[PDB]
Amino acid sequence: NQFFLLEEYTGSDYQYVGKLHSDQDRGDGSLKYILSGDGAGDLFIINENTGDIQATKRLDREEKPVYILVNRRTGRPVEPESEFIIKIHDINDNEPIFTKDVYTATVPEMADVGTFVVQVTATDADDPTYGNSAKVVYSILQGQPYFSVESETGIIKTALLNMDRREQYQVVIQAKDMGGQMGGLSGTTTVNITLTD
Amino acid sequence: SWMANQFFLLEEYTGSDYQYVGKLHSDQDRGDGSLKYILSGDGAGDLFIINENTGDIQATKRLDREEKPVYILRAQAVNRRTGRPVEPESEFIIKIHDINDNEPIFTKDVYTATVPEMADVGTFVVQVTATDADDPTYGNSAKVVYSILQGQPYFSVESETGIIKTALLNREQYQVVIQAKDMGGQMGGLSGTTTVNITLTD
Ligand SMILES: [Ca+2]
Ligand SMILES: [Ca+2]
Ligand SMILES: [Ca+2]
Ligand SMILES: [Ca+2]
Ligand SMILES: [Ca+2]
Ligand SMILES: [Ca+2]
Repeated sequence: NQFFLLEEYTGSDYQYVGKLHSDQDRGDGSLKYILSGDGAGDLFIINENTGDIQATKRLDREEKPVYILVNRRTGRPVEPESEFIIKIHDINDNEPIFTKDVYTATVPEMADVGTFVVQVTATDADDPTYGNSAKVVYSILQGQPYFSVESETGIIKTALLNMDRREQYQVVIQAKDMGGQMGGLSGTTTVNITLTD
Repeated sequence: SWMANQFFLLEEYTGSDYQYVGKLHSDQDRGDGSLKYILSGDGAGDLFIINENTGDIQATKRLDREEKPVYILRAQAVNRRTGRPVEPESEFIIKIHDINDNEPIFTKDVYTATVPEMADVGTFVVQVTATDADDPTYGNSAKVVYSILQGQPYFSVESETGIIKTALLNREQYQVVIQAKDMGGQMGGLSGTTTVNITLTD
């Protein structure tokens, strides 16, 4: 089977992970299931009779993504040393974060349109491999008209022909989750551009 | 016996691929081809597609939890050769996982309210309320945070309850706009506003 479990559970009762149902299981009370791992007794808790496993705390995926997982009368082991995947599933709950709070850049005065100024980057602590939670899109908030930024790549280019020293510009770039669709989390950075003479 | 796997998918999937939902499976299966899995119920056959050989369920459409949060389907497992069940036909649930795609909406659009003129600081005026269609079970996509956008020095709002209070110690009408926003303490998310009129008694 597969044992996922949604992160950041906000409620007050235990979280059902799933049950270990052996093909060796007879049907009656012939067997009992045993815990195997770190947290397996307080964090994860097992129903001895059935193999039902439940979690006991609210879990943050970003803090730990993955977890490592006999007869009632005799105790004779009919199963091998167990190990399953308890991978905490992902929700979008981390803001995109730029790699630098202030990017300092310069661009030649007599510059053609599309002239590279500086490239900005935002990491995203969420799962880039499930949903759009970490698909970040870059947009310009201040400095607009004079400069452009590539939605996907975060490359800032000059977007104006007639540009001579106003020597200085302050550009604000937004990064946003969910391929930029409304509802996504966002971060900003400021870019100080001086025109080189 | 049916293996008690879970069945889910994210809402509002923006990819031309079909989403994997889960695997129906039983003890009696032998990785053999001897079993035929059958899927019936609301959606089966067009909304939800099953591999009869492995028991893999896929979803075809982009779904919306706020429209419909859980689906009840029926699972069967029959012998190919004999045509007989190896498992009893059972209902099972497909859960639709949430994305933050609903704004907090205030109960009223205009909250007309009143409070005495000579009132002390922190005198309760009115409690505004916003609700959020998203899922309160996981994260903050549906936990709203109240904040004041207009009505400064004059008035205050309680962050988690939406109670408006007098913020002064010393005009008759006051236009106060309260904002509600999910994903508190985080930039982004979704927000809603409301106008609250305050007239002082004289
Ligand atoms: Ca988290
Ligand atoms: Ca994110
Ligand atoms: Ca996360
Ligand atoms: Ca929705
Ligand atoms: Ca939603
Ligand atoms: Ca929401």
